[PDB]
Amino acid sequence: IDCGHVDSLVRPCLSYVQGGPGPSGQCCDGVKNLHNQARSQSDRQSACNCLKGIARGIHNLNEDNARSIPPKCGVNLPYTISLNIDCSRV
Ligand SMILES: CCCCCCCCCCCCCC(=O)OC[C@@H](O)COP(=O)(O)OCC[N+](C)(C)C
Ligand SMILES: CCCCCCCCCCCCCC(=O)OC[C@@H](O)COP(=O)(O)OCC[N+](C)(C)C
Repeated sequence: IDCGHVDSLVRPCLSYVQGGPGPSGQCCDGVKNLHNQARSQSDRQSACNCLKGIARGIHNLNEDNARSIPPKCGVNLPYTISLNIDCSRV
């Protein structure tokens, strides 16, 4: 999957991952859309690598807030996410 596209889907989550109120509906929709598009193993792994690279470039990233996005947005994942998630097993 294209990192530019991934970036566009989650861009609305920025304010929240930086400590602001949220997650907004636009953030959740982007995440749901990404979840709906990254289906094959390659795409999940690709999307994972992308998000980890994007997250590492955010100043004052709040990992606690970023981690709670899936559960707060209603997207159930069989695991917890973090900056050190192994993308080869997602
Ligand atoms: C399905 C699982 C979902 C996982 C949740 C993902 C959480 C992370 C989402 C973050 C999205 C926001 C990223 C972004 O779009 O960047 C916004 C930028 O303004 C951040 O700054 P940079 O890209 O580093 O730009 C450089 C800024 N400078 C020039 C001031 C240093
Ligand atoms: C929090 C700090 C920021 C770092 C950002 C890293 C987060 C990376 C998140 C990657 C998410 C991968 C994309 C995705 O949406 O996939 C979700 C799946 O892994 C979960 O769906 P399931 O079908 O339950 O997957 C289980 C495997 N199956 C398909 C064989 C059943």
